[PDB]
Amino acid sequence: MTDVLLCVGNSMMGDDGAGPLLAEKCAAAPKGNWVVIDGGSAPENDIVAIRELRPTRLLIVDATDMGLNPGEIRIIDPDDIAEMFMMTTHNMPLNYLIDQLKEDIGEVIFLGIQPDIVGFYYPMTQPIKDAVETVYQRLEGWEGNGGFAQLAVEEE
Repeated sequence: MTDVLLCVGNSMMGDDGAGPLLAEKCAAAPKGNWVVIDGGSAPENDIVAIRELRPTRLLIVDATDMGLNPGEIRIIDPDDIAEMFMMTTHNMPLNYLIDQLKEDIGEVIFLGIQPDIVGFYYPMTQPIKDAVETVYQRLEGWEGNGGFAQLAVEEE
């Protein structure tokens, strides 16, 4: 029926602007019929907007500290977002937002990107720009997870 893309981040808080740069690119040139939405570093406001659409699926995108190399990309899941977002020692455990939507949306998905620079009045660094570009290009053939690896403490 409907499939939404919830960008999250702040465009001048460093690499944190991951969602905002993706949202700009998708707004300029759509992909995969995603109903792009930009939470604008206050994504809880947009839960109501998402709920009006009762989406079949949702994908959410922001930077996430993963202890990886800058600009590395991973799929994440609400069971693990709860720890991995506060790996920053301060970010809200964004699974709280997913829990307001996963109860009615058919699938809720997250993609994180390893930052290197975070703080107000900083641009995004080149490797995270390249990561956001890679996600943006994937979105027209992403299918379900874009073939991106799933963050799992990189062990088995």
